[PDB]
Amino acid sequence: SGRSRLLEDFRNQRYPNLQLRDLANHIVEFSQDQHGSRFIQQKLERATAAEKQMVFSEILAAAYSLMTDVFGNYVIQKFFEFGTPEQKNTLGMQVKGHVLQLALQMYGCRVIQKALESISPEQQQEIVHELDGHVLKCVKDQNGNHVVQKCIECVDPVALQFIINAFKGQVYSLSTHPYGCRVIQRILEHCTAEQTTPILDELHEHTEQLIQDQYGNYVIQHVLEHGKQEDKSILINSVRGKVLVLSQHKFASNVVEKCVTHATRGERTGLIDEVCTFNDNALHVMMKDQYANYVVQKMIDVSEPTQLKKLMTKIRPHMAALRKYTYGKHINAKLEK
RNA sequence: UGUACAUA
Repeated sequence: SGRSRLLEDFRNQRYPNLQLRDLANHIVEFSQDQHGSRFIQQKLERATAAEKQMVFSEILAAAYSLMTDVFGNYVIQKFFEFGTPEQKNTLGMQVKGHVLQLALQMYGCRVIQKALESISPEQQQEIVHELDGHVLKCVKDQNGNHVVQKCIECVDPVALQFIINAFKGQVYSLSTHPYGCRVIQRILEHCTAEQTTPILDELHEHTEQLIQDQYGNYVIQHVLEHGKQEDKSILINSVRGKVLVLSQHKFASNVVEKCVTHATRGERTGLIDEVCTFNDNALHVMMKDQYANYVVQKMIDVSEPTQLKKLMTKIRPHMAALRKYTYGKHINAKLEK
């Protein structure tokens, strides 16, 4: 069966001045339609509390089905953003008992995220309690991980301890997971020092593997860009002596750049001198490499003058030849700009 | 000249 006459006429531009009240008895049908849903979304704000209640009445009967609908989920979200406190509370009761199922659903997870941004701390903690015992399942889920991230962003850290507890012994597995690595970073941004300490401790049991992992390299870079000095120095200690090799790696080259950027003055001198203070060809190998040439350029940018002079002494003899090299030519281009 | 992060 197909679209009602009213919906089809609306879609064919037959009612260019249509209003919400004209949709009586067809609100759910419009909400399940791409264009009908956009119409409701656009009209809900600027509408009168009386208009919203007729809309709210019809969706409420079908609230759960709309939360998981490709087009209806936006209408539910619109009531979390523009509804009265009572409407928001009534929607919370429709979510109650279904948080996990919605969090794992590709459209339901959008409703849960919007709710978390839109409701009181008390109402947030009702939602979070339903994820206790299902943390790892949600974190490793393509929809659920976004709900867990949003909880960490928006909810009092005290109520998040169950996530920290569930992550014990799982930090390497999650930091190397396409979805888990996102949640680890949210934890490092938003959780308390007592919560991040066991995460960081466990992280540091796996530094060398994480640095060269497809997803773990982002977690390591996060700590270098945002973490405490003590943790940055631990990380830098897994890179010293390894600059040449790691700079040639697609993933780890980015870690090397963050090490030289966020190091202390002395650590940065140590890492840069490793590849230019000895009489070896490390810097030349790096300049010609598809990834390490970016590391050389970063070292040029962050080097204090003493180290810049040392780099330039290694570079200058190769300048004329570098212009023909696929990646090396970018060193010459930088220095000739 | 270089890697993740989702709806019409």
